[PDB]
Amino acid sequence: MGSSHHHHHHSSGLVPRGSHMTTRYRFTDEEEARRAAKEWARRGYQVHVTQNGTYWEVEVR
Repeated sequence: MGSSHHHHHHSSGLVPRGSHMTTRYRFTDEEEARRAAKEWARRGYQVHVTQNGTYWEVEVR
């Protein structure tokens, strides 16, 4: 026999966060690569369409 008649409590309060740069957009279709380049251009970002191979990428700077 034994009564825990004074239990204790605390109060934890924090905010976590997740973030990362380097947003690599790559397209297989030429028109989707040109649309992305034009969409980011309208957004005011400096872009470069890199035809690396069979897939045409869009550098977002």
